[PDB]
Amino acid sequence: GSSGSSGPDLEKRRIHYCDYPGCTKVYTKSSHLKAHLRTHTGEKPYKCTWEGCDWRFARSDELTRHYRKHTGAKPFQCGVCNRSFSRSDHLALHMKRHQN
Ligand SMILES: [Zn+2]
Ligand SMILES: [Zn+2]
Ligand SMILES: [Zn+2]
Repeated sequence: GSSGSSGPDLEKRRIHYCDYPGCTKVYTKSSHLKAHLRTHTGEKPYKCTWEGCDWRFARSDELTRHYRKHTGAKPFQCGVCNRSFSRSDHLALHMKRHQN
């Protein structure tokens, strides 16, 4: 068992469903789908070294810009301490510290 041999296949025109979790994209083509999957398969070495943030990017520039959001404005800011937070729940629960 050393030799080998492979080959494609064909069948009626059916609806193909992306074998990816969450994804809701479909296509009635085997060629178009493969091209789409390319998006799911890749690599994201660049990681946001921010507190709380656990996202990642592929392009260096992409990240840089994203980071700006942290080094700028925040969708969550306290009143008393006037601090900034990434998550909402944290802010709500945080208040406790202020009050009794
Ligand atoms: Zn997909
Ligand atoms: Zn981030
Ligand atoms: Zn506060």
